[PDB]
Amino acid sequence: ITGLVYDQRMMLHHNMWDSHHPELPQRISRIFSRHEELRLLSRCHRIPARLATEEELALCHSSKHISIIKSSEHMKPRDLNRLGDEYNSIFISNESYTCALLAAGSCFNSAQAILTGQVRNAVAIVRPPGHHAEKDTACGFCFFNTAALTARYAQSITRESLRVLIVDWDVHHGNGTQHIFEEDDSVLYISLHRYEDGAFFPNSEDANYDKVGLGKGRGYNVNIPWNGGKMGDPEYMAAFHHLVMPIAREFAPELVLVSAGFDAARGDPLGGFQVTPEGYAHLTHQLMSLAAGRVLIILEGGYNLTSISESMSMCTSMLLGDSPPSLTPLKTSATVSINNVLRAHAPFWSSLR
Ligand SMILES: CN1C(=O)N2Cc3c(c4cc(OCCN5CCOCC5)ccc4n3Cc3ccc(C(=O)NO)cc3)[C@@](C)(C2)C1=O
Ligand SMILES: [K+]
Ligand SMILES: [K+]
Ligand SMILES: [Zn+2]
Repeated sequence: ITGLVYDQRMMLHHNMWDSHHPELPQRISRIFSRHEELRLLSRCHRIPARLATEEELALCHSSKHISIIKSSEHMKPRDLNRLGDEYNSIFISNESYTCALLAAGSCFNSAQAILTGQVRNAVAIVRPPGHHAEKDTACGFCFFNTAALTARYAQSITRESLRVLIVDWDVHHGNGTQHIFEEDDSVLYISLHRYEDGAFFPNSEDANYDKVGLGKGRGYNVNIPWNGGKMGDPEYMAAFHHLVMPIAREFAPELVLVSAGFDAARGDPLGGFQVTPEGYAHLTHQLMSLAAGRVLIILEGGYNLTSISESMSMCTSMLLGDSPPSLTPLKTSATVSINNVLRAHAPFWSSLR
C-alpha cells in the first residue's frame, strides 16, 4: 500500500506582488490532477494533512524563527514585503505560515503511516518547500525544513538514533538540511545539485564535495556537485550507481526521505537540466530497495508544471510497484564530479574502496 497526502489549502500561499512567480499555487494542484488522470490516486491510501505544532517545529527551528514566521499571519502587505525581504528569495502572504505548517504536518502523518505499518511508502504533494530553511532563518521559498523536521519527528516516535537517509535530488543544494544534520551520524544527507563552482544558487562552497560532515557526523554528509552545464539521466544514474546506492546500503537506513524537487527535470526554466520522468522513476525504484521499502517522497522545488506532474506521478507509479519504464556516456565534468566525491568519501565508506 502507498500513501498519498495532498491538501488544496496549501495553494493559499501566494505572491501578491507577482502572480507569475514560479513557486505557484498550481504546482501542487497540477501534480495532484495528473495522479488522478493516470489513475494513480485511486490506487493510493489517502493520508490527511494536518498542521505541524509549534513543538514539532522546535525539533529543528529556534523559537525566535517560529515566532517571526507566525507573526506574518496578521501583517498588511507592506510588512509582509518588509519581512520577506529580510531573507534571501522569500515571498510571504497571510496564509504562508498555515501552509508551511500543513506541509510539515502532512509529512509527519505520512512518516507515521509508514512507521505504524499502515502503508509501505508514501508521496507528499506539498508546498511551500523546505530544504533551504535553516534553524534560525527562512530562505529560497522555504520557511521550515519539512524533510529535516520529518526525520526528527520519526525519531521522536521510534528511537532518537533511528537511521534516516535523506536523498535530496532537487537541482539546488539543501543548505538547511545539510546544516541541521552536519554533526549528526543518525541522519545521512545525500544531495545531488548543480554547483558550477559556486555560481549556482545558493552560491556557497558549503555545497562542495569536500563538505563531508563535522564531529561525530563526519562521513554522513555527501555532496554530489555538478559543474559544466546540463546534466540528465546518464549522470544521475551514474551518481546513484557509484555513490548514492553503495553509501546508502552501507548506512542501512531504517527510513528514507526524498527531498524530491523536480527542478532538475527536462523543461525546468530554473534548473537547466534534462532528467526525464523515466529517469526519476528509475531513481525512485532504486531507493525502494532500501529500508525494507520505507520511502517517503516529499515535493521540494520544480517549476515546469507539466514536467513536475509527469515526473512526480512516475515516482508514485514506482512506489505502487509498477515496472520501471525503459531507459549515453557521461559528460566529462560529471565523471570528474563523481570521482571527486568518491575520493572524499572513501575514508568513511568501505563500499567505495
Ligand atoms: C537558477 N537561478 C537560481 O536558482 N537562483 C535563485 C533564483 C533565481 C530566480 C529567478 C527567478 O525569475 C527569473 C525570471 N524568469 C522566471 C520564469 O522562467 C524564466 C525566468 C525567480 C526566482 C529565482 N530564484 C529563487 C529560488 C529559485 C529556486 C529555488 C529552488 O527550487 N531551490 O530548491 C529557490 C530559490 C536565479 C536568478 C538565481 C536563477 O536564475
Ligand atoms: K539537491
Ligand atoms: K549528517
Ligand atoms: Zn530547487
